[PDB]
Amino acid sequence: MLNTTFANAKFANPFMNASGVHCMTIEDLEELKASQAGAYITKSSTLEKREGNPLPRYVDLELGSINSMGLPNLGFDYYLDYVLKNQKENAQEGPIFFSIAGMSAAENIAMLKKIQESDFSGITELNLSCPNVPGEPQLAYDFEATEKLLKEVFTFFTKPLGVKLPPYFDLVHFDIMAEILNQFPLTYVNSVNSIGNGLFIDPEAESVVIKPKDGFGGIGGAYIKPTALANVRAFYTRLKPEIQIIGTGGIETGQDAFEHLLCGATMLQIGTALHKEGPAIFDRIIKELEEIMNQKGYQSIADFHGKLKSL
Amino acid sequence: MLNTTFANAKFANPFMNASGVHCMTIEDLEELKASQAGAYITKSSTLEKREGNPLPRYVDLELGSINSMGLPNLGFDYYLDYVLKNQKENAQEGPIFFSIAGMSAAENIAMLKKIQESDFSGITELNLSCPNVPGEPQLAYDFEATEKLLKEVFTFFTKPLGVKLPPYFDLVHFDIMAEILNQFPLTYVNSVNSIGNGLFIDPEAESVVIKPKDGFGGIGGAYIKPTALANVRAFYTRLKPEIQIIGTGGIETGQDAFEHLLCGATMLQIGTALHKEGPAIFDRIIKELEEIMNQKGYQSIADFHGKLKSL
Ligand SMILES: Cc1cc2nc3c(=O)[nH]c(=O)nc-3n(C[C@H](O)[C@H](O)[C@H](O)COP(=O)(O)O)c2cc1C
Ligand SMILES: Cc1cc2nc3c(=O)[nH]c(=O)nc-3n(C[C@H](O)[C@H](O)[C@H](O)COP(=O)(O)O)c2cc1C
Ligand SMILES: [Mg+2]
Ligand SMILES: [Mg+2]
Repeated sequence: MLNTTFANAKFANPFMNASGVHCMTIEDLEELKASQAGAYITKSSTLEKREGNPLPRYVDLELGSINSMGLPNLGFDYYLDYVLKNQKENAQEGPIFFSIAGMSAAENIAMLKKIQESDFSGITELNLSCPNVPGEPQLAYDFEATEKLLKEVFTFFTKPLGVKLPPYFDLVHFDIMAEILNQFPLTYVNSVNSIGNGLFIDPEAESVVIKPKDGFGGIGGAYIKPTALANVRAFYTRLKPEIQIIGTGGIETGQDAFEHLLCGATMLQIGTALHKEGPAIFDRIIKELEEIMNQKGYQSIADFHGKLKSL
Repeated sequence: MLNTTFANAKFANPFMNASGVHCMTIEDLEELKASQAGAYITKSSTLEKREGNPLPRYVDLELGSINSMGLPNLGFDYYLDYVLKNQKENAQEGPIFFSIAGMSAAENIAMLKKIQESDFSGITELNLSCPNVPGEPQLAYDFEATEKLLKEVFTFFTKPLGVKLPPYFDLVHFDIMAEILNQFPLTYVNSVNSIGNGLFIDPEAESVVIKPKDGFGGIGGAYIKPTALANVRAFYTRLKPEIQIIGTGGIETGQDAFEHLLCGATMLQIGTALHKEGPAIFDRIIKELEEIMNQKGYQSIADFHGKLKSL
């Protein structure tokens, strides 16, 4: 009942891991492939392998999580080699997603050029919102810089491309971003990356709980669902139909998934909840969403996709 | 134990209501005066009385609240007359706070001029984050416009003035705002107003829960504490000491209060929790904070104010 069409491709269900979670190594990726996830995405990569920030850099919270990973990854070549080898096997229903988060525009352009030149037939996700890179301002909050980068990207990148965006909190910003994005042959927008630079404190120790950036880190989980849903919905009503949406943020139960789909998301990514539960979460959440649909008499996501009602 | 000095004034404790909550009418204000709150602030006013947005416009949530009130208020003159009359009575320890949220710069300047010319001896709070006039942004998200307005304000306003700010999520933005604010003789910064334009959905009815703006509203409560604490802390380490901070966001327990104070807040405002519990919350939270201090052997807020530790 969850069969989904996205980026002109067929997926068994809309669920995927969120980049950054359970996708660092080939072993992680293989575990996602073996799981019930409809699709999966690689850890955002940089040209060079990165160790990331000092530990502790991730902490589970009652209402979600806080992290300042620092883009730890095994390097662009590592992930490209994996997806290219995996592609030849045809042992998977649906293309693999490849995330890139260059440390500079030049780095992103370089990686996109390599992807374009390679035989990669999957989907690419350009991360314009990493809030845990020491000394690096979320690009998607700089509308001028974002438009400039995308214009250069589309002068040569012809393969499926989506952008991972930070959350917006003002309607005028959604209007501005939508206007910018609508001029490009983008495949999708993925809302949202973590609510940036939040803080969690241990009152007993009177200290922060993560080492990097004096304790400031990206917030995920239940804390951000209202923001995530709003971003998915705001873009759904502003983006041209050619640009689909991936909903990310606060997805833990079938109900959370249902809500994102009602807003207009086509694919759904799970970060914090997957980090805590492991790949078994996909089978659980799929069944929860199916139960919700059965109760409502729905046999397809199309029966409610984007049908959120206003009062 | 909780005696606090702020804006060169003495307060019995740091707790106050957050503007917008329990401060619409004279009766509301009198109830806050009768409560254990160390100080209180009036509902953000506009030159003319406003009915606000259509109902439902406020909804209690498990993790906080969502609202799109629409600035309902009894008008500038109503609040000015109240504060001017109570001022003469000298029946209160600590000045009253007066919030203004004009829908245009011209409106804010007009109200500030009236306050300046009046005999008002209290503290004024300029709201630069009420998600007010469509085609906006929240003024404080427009750094250029914010600096321009403040420059004009300080060419004539000599009375105590603080600014109510929206939450920021990127360190560069804190740097930019701090640079702007540090050039003025501002009394304080109040972080934060609601996380803007969030969405809450009733999965059963497949609809939003508030009538205005297709269900989009400001998020408050537990959802926003990480963001609130981060904003208080980020400004505490960037603002010149002359500009103090009022911490607002997710304060429900003595522990939440303790955390805000550890970050650097001097005064504390309660919104959502006060909306749900009523003025009795002040006595409860004061006792909770005092218990925390007693356990740690602290007899003054100075024993831990702004002492949040990094790892
Ligand atoms: C440990 C961790 C690492 C992350 N690293 C990335 C990353 O490399 N690339 C990216 O686009 N998002 C990254 N994110 C953000 C997630 O993809 C997701 O947008 C966020 O966690 C919001 O979803 P959630 O509420 O399900 O956690 C990371 C999140 C976590 C918790
Ligand atoms: C019903 C309601 C009305 C509000 N109206 C105002 C307002 O007029 N002026 C203002 O500065 N903030 C207003 N706010 C925001 C609060 O002052 C406060 O910044 C926010 O609720 C975050 O605090 P909390 O987590 O304790 O709710 C309002 C909040 C609520 C819940
Ligand atoms: Mg599988
Ligand atoms: Mg009193």
